[PDB]
Amino acid sequence: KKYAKSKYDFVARNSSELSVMKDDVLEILDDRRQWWKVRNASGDSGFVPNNILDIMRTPE
Amino acid sequence: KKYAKSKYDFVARNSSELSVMKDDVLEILDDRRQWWKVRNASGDSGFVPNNILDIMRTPE
Repeated sequence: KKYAKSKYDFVARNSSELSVMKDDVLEILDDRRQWWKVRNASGDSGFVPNNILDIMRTPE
Repeated sequence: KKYAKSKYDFVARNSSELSVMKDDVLEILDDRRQWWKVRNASGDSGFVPNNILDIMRTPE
């Protein structure tokens, strides 16, 4: 299993965020995958893997 | 304001995840989220920003 040690304190915001403490020892789930906090058209925010998307841009 | 389109679908297993449909346009909260799914020494599970998380590893 994976293990990371919190360097600082982290106050969760939403029920999907885990509030940790400095020196807290966490277990990395989902093979260290990387997620992003997103907001859908509906409004509800959430967590989605960054793996699944392609960025968008508008040349002004 | 950041935006990205979902290349694929993503079914959220639990409740701490955001389900997304193919070709779904999502807004990017912060741009460098890069969140991991971690687990508490209490059993709790959620999302935490990796920049404050130090990977534990065997010495050398």
